[PDB]
Amino acid sequence: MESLTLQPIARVDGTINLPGSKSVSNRALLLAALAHGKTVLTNLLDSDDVRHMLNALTALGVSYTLSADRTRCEIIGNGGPLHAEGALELFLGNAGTAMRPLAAALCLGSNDIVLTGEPRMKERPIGHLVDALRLGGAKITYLEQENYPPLRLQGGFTGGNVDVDGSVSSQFLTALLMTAPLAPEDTVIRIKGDLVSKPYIDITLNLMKTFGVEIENQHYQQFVVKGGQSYQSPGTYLVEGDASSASYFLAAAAIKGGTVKVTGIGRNSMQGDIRFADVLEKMGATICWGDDYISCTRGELNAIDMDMNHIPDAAMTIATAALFAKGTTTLRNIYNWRVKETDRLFAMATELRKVGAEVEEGHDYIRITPPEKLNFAEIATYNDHRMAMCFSLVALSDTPVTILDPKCTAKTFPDYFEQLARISQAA
Ligand SMILES: C[C@@](O[C@@H]1CC(C(=O)O)=C[C@@H](OP(=O)(O)O)[C@H]1O)(C(=O)O)P(=O)(O)O
Repeated sequence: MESLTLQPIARVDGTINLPGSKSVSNRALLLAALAHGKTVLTNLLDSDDVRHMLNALTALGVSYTLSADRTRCEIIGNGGPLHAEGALELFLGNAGTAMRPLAAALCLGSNDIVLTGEPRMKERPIGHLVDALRLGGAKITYLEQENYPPLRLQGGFTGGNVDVDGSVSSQFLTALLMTAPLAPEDTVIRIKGDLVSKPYIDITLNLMKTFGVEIENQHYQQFVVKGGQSYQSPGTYLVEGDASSASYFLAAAAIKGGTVKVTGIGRNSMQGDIRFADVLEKMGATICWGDDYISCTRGELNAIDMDMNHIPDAAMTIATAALFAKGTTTLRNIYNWRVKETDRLFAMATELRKVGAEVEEGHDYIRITPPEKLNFAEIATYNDHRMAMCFSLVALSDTPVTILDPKCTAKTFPDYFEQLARISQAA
């Protein structure tokens, strides 16, 4: 069991050029692969999740080249649905943005492909997506547990009236939206009830439009898609910096700055996590917005009680930042924290208590009362990149913290600790 011990950080200040957005990167790679023409992506993220997508595209026959730092990618579009037979197995690690979108996209036409991944991926739900794809004609078989990967996809999605449950993951609707335009028949996607993580749907629609496709969004309750479309290369495309990755550094300044500026995202960003900055501001930090940067300057830090459904991932950063706030913080409407890399409500509560906090683990919320002073703990990270990055903030105090399996940050941010060190100052 590898580990990293962070010594106390007296102050943070500086500028971080953000790694590319994982959400945008994997969507752009899949659309570029399906599109006609050559797409040149820049500021692409090099992380495990993107590498698994690139490996899947390679296995499917897509041609592409990567620059030395793997942030520039020239993709030769396939000019239509991707194909493979012989129950070709695509190993997708822990990448939800590869598993959910490919589960739908590979249902176009005929195919015989198996999607699988790390053990935890076999415990992340996908039944709502499979249910929807089958209504549209796809043949899908669960090879292990019903409602979870691995899946054997044998094609057949032609379109039509499709209902989809949007209460557990926005990724199921995202997958359907990207796939439907290429189906031969028109599709009407009806959302059964609630829709969580709504901002991610906006990311998907923004990407689809860049690649030449638009659909009719009826107040997010129903989406009308015309079939027989084709994605088209947008030429050169700049991937936004990752707003979720940015949360750690902006939070660090709110706790111990100084001023930390993150570049690559700004007021015009399509990512919902830029709204994390609004939460820091509500807590007492100062935020500055630019066209290509967001910065945070230390002010004060007061507890908040907020519904965080719109920023589920960045919300985790508020849970550890809460250790430094005055009062009890409550984060609500975050049930799906339980069905991701790990059950994050259980993990976050468990690890927060280890450093001294009093924590109520609610079914779909978490209440955190900070201790007068933090204590040392060896933090378990549950194979979850965000647990490692969130708990790195514990070192913005008088106590060191040891993070187990620090390399798990590579899912989305291989250079995380070097970047945190870059803004860490002794004086
Ligand atoms: C969980 C994850 O990030 C997810 C990425 C994502 C997207 O569409 O890009 C939407 C959200 O899932 P949901 O709330 O709609 O289910 C994020 O939490 C991560 O980075 O941990 P993953 O990409 O593994 O699903």
